[PDB]
This record gives sequence, structure tokens and C-alpha cells, in this order.
Amino acid sequence: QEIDKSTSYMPYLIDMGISAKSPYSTIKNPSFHFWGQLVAALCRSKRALNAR
RNA sequence: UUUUUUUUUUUUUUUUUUUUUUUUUUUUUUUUUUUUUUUUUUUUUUUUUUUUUUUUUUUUUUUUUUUUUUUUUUUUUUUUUUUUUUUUUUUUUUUUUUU
Repeated sequence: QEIDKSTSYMPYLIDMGISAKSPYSTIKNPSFHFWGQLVAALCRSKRALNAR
């Protein structure tokens, strides 16, 4: 899926019309958005205190 | 439906900086916000010392009675028509959730 390439089509997945249901979202991947964000909030980061 | 930092142009990151500076010190003197002199109870005329007293008195007691600010008699849930007894219910439903 060329994840690592900054000059590629992946970050414009939706607006290019390549895919309609992205496999990288919070709705597609809940409870991995709770993990990680909870860890960062418990590691005293102010960004993760606002994650839903 | 889709989403999920009320994040983001790129840069940047002391609500720091001319240069020089650093007692919101200083004329020189000075240093009781002391002092004429001499005094020192914001004492005293002499008397005097209950903001006591006419005498008499001494419950801010009393006419005599009296002594529940009780009582017609009867009574004694400031109960009761009967019936009743979720200030429940159409049916279906049951996140004041959702493209």
C-alpha cells in the first residue's frame, strides 16, 4: 500500500476517489484509537487529552 | 451516509534586546521631626469628706369574703351515604442514539 512514501497517492485516498471506505480511520479501527491515545495521555501529552 | 485534537499556509518558538548601562543614592554640609530662660501632680482660698438624714416608719400586703383565668344537660377519632383503595393502564412500545 506504499505506506512509507510521502510522494504517493495514499494520503489522498478519499478525495481522489480511489476508495470509499478507508481502512485507516477511527470508525474502521476503534479501540486502537483508544489504545495509544490513552497511553500518550498517561505519558503527559496534551494532544491526546482531547481524543474522543 | 461519512467521520472523530472546538490541530495545522509555509516558516518559526523570551508577550528579550539601538549602543551604553544598573542603589526609582548623592551640591557642599550635616543627622533627637531636643532646647529662650527656669521649671515639672493637666494638686491646693480656708474649711471640709455616705452625690445619708424633718419627725415617724419599713411586704411598691390586705373592705369582708374567697382561691381549676372548671362545669346548662348530654358527650368524647376536628371517622363514616353506599361502594371502593398504584394521584397505573387505548393498542403498541422503551438510549429525551443514528442519513
